[PDB]
Amino acid sequence: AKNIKKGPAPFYPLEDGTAGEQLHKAMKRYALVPGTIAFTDAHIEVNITYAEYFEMSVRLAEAMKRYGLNTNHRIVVCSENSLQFFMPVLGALFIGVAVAPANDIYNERELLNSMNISQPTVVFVSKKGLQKILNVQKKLPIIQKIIIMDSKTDYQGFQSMYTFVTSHLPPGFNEYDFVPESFDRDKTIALIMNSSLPKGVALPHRTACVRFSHARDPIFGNQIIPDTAILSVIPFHHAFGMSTTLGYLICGFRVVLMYRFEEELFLRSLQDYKIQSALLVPTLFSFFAKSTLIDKYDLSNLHEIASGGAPLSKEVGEAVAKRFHLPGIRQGYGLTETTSAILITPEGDDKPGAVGKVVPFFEAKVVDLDTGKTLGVNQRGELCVRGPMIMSGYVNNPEATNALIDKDGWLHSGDIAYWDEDEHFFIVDRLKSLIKYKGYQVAPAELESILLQHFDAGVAGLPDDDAGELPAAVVVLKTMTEKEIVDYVASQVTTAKKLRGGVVFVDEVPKGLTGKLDARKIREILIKAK
Ligand SMILES: Nc1ncnc2c1ncn2[C@@H]1O[C@H](COS(=O)(=O)NC(=O)c2csc(-c3nc4ccc(O)cc4s3)n2)[C@@H](O)[C@H]1O
Repeated sequence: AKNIKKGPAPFYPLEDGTAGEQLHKAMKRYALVPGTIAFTDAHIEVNITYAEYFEMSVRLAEAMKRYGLNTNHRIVVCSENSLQFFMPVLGALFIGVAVAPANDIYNERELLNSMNISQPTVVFVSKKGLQKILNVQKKLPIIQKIIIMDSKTDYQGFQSMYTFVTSHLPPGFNEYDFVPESFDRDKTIALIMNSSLPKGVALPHRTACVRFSHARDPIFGNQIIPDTAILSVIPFHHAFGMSTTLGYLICGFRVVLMYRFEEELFLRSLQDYKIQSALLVPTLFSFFAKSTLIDKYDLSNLHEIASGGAPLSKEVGEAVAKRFHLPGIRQGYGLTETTSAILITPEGDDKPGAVGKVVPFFEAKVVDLDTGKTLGVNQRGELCVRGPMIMSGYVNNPEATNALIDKDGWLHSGDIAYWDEDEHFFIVDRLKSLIKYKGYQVAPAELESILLQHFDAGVAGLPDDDAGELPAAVVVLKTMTEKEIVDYVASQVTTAKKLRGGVVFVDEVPKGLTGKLDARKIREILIKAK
């Protein structure tokens, strides 16, 4: 148990009450300070204050309570990042209604699969997504009501959130006398998120409360300080975006949002909102690996860039940190099933390449794939974590649940990792993404992070008769041909991790979610081509 990595005591303590109660308390305090901005749409340059956000969320909460939504119900929220997004989230948390964010770029099949699991009584949806909701709806009689989020009037026959609250809110309603519901926070679901074919990740209120400790933690999150502005290009429906933003709201920060990344706007927004901290995913670290515009703008307020969701190249990360004049890139490692990051780069405890250290209340260990024994320092194995932020289980799928989490409460991440003498953790890859040329493992990240100098590519395992797999790549180019690339690699690495059967040229590398690589799509581009 010298081989169990334990998070320290928190620097900001766990708070009583439901996630809702805590979000209510914080945002009521912030609402009472004039001019405090909750969100900012960088695109249309519009702000919404904590006072506004608070009142509308509360109205929405009460409106829902009167409509009959109780702890036994579920709503989905289906939208791109927007000013309205968190209104029905907050409303639903205040009164103990589970929120099921659904990915706003699902096709209809993916969308139907999700909602078929979350079984929502009410659907909050953006104009951009209404149509897809309408198509899948016939196969989901559970849905009783559709409500448009980003319109003020009724829209195509459906009530807006504003016409909806109108319908049920008394005229004698005072928001500041509203009291959030109280209930058991271990037993009551705050969130149902997707991970993916798809599963519903159920997250008790308690996991969010724990998140709010981390979020407010000055060492593992951000210290509450007035006039803090953050720029986030993370999808609010993903655990990354949902858990950071809710954290930022508990912290009274200004969340500057964007529903789509664009290099110029991003950069100008950092400058003009005096952004102290920006959230990215590694996929975007290319745009600053090319740079050019970044030195125009004034980024002298930026203290921090945080990445998560996918492996960040060590060189790329070091490289991009320099260009923003930052000591390093802050990192967070998490799973939808752990609610948020459980490995985080602690302030003033860096290490290039590491994803950080065990968060407060948590424990981590690396285990042997064959016997499950706990491994020691620098020993690669499967990353396991346990703590009060781990989901209560998959929705209506107890088999997958027991498959993921054991008696001792250890979650098996499917990631290969190790920790060093300083208790820093390093992610190697998904166990599934590793390639075995003889009996010898090859990690994709290792071959990708030697290609990036010669634009962008994705290494995968080209199956075989008698080797099992052969390291292969899928690449995005002014000119250099296959044999010239294979031979280039063969001059760079050792015997067994050569591209012994690689290279296929493509438009763009099949990336997904929060800038992660599709092992599948790449491993079929290659199989199709041979
Ligand atoms: N930092 C990382 N480095 C390398 N790989 C990473 C990674 N994070 C996720 N991954 C990969 O994503 C998989 C899970 O994807 S997932 O299930 O969609 N969920 C996630 O990726 C996920 C859920 S919560 C979360 C984060 N929360 C944060 C809070 C603050 C902060 O500063 C940084 C972060 S990242 N990420 C993991 O198994 C792993 O393979």
